[PDB]
Amino acid sequence: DHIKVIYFNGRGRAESIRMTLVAAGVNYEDERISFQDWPKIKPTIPGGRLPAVKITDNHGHVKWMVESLAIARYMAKKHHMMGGTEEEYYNVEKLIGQAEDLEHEYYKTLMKPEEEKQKIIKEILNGKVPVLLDIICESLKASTGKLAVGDKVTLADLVLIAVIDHVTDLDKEFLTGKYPEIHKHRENLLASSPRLAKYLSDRAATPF
Amino acid sequence: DHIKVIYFNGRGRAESIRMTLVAAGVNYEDERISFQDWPKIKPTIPGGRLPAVKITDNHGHVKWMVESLAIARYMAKKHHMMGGTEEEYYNVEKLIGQAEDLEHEYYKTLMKPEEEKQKIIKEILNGKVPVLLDIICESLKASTGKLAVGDKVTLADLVLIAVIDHVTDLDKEFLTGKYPEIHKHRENLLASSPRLAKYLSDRAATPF
Ligand SMILES: CCCCCCSC[C@H](NC(=O)CC[C@H]([NH3+])C(=O)O)C(=O)NCC(=O)O
Ligand SMILES: CCCCCCSC[C@H](NC(=O)CC[C@H]([NH3+])C(=O)O)C(=O)NCC(=O)O
Repeated sequence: DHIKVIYFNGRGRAESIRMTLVAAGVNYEDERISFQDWPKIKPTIPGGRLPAVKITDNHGHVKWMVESLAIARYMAKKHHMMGGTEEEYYNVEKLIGQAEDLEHEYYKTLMKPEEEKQKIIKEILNGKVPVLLDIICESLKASTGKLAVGDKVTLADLVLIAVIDHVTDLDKEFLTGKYPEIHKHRENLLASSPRLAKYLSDRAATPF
Repeated sequence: DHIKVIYFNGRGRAESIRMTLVAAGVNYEDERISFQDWPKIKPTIPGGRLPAVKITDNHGHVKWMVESLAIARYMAKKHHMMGGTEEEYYNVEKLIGQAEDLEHEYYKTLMKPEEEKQKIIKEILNGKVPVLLDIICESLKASTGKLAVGDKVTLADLVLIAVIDHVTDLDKEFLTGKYPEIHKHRENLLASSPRLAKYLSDRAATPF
């Protein structure tokens, strides 16, 4: 199958999908649409938003997929990255929920002029961000393995590292000297997944 | 097992859990904490946030669960409300993702000075809200059955109707004469689920 992931030139909502396929060892075309080209591409995209995933089989079937974490969950499930048990499934989802909460704190700072971007950054870093990071640390501590849930890679591992990257975007040193579970998680995840480690080495700094 | 759902006196994040259990025919204790009582209750809750679900079996085991849609997804999966195939699973998740987007637009109106609140409402109802409602309508249109995904109730059905209630909280007539798929969905859902229809009739009015 040809898998084409369509997004803007950034991590954003597409990163969960990219990382899932990378971790699973699945090849895909990573298509990045410039903001200038978006107006003409927009009508060709079912639903008119990105991420969109276009899957073509070798018998001409074209499957369109939207909603990033729905796609990632689908792909993760196909490749046994959503839990081995109902209990592991819950814990995978618990961490995705906690990480998405954090992602939505980070979203408040976006599309805002420098001025109030900084006021909002200070607000969330003094409030909900540390609250959510501790909660994430508690989830990680409760794992029976090296990773988020057990010893094998799940979607929770991937969702977590992408949102931490957004947190460090707001403040490079926010986790420095703190949240030992989150640091230890990223190192165990990179150790367990040479594919992901190489992927992360090869991208390709983006502002979002 | 005894299931106690702990939340504030409101729909909010607990409603997905309540509806899941109600739809599945699972009995639970619905515990509502006053805002005044919260400071003494808070330290007794693992992670110090609501909703939290405390489960006690007949052999003294206490299982604590946090993160509402992780909990809902867990219960939904136990009771075959997350799709019967990988494709249905994707579609369930696609609708949850779209409905949660809408919910987060609604969240921007909260904890805001009373007008303030009104300018945000006007921003989102002229912006992202109709965008997402249409996207949700396209998802509903693509179902093979009378409900969100097929013919039997899934978590997507329940997540959708809760978020629509938040939209009508902002503006009661926003879907009047519009979004035929959403109205038809609620109608088919209550017909398919007398338990849920009963539950929504007996539910006391709540501001959030
Ligand atoms: C770090 C940045 C992340 C902010 C989220 C925006 S992704 C860009 C946007 N798409 C969405 O908001 C889709 C959100 C959806 N919940 C998903 O994850 O797929 C879009 O196509 N917008 C262009 C358009 O609407 O025309
Ligand atoms: C309709 C708006 C309500 C939706 C968000 C508020 S739920 C109340 C809040 N908890 C959360 O934000 C949990 C969010 C988490 N993502 C979940 O879904 O469980 C809390 O316990 N806060 C009390 C505290 O932190 O002390």
